[PDB]
Amino acid sequence: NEISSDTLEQLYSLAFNQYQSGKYEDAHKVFQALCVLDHYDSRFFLGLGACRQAMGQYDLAIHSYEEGAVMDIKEPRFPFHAAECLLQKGELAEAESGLFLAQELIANKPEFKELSTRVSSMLEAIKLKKEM
Amino acid sequence: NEISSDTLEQLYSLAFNQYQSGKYEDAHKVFQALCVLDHYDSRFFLGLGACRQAMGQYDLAIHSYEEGAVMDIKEPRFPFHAAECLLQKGELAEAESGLFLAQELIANKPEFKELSTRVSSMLEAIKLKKEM
Repeated sequence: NEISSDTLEQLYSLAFNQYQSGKYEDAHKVFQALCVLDHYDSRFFLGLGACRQAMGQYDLAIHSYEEGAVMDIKEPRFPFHAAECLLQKGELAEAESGLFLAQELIANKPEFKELSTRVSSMLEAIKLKKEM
Repeated sequence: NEISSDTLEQLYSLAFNQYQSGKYEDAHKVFQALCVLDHYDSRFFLGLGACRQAMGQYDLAIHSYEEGAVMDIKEPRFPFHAAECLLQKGELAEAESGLFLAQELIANKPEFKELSTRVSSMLEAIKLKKEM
């Protein structure tokens, strides 16, 4: 853990850029390594989960999002992205609960205004198909 | 690649220690990340391969040993450890060829005297069972 400096930031910035560049397998390797250097840092679990989600590895994505939630139970993005994966698994009920949670974690905070619209929209999709 | 300093050494030293400590899954994560920072460094492929071998992931070990050999065709340890994995797969002929190669790569260099004895011994095992 502490044999390393804030190089974690350099590595994190690298893995971040790789994810943006579509190199998900490489970003994944770096994020996974960061999860070792500091397994209490939810940024790394959020990133790792995103890489797995980007490669359509949904179960693994949900696993990472769950680990990271433990490290930050106030963070809306964990239940949110996990809900996205659950939708891809065709599990709408599980997804809706996650979306309800993210929605409650967001609590009308302006900083998540865009994330909220997406949550309201995904709920409305589930809601429309569910209500017949 | 070059967004990083010789921190590669700090990470390498960490992954090395983890392997010694029996934390192969963690060492694996770090080594794999190093293989990204500098995919021309055979030290990382040798280490990664060792982690996979240590977890009995033999096919993956052989894959890493092959990648690293490309980066260092003079290194005896690549054909050597790959031969060890091939023995665990029960493929003695493939293992013997690798051992012959490592033996030729060593070329009676004193620095590999211990590795050589092990090669001579593994060959003698194969040789005894093969000669009936």
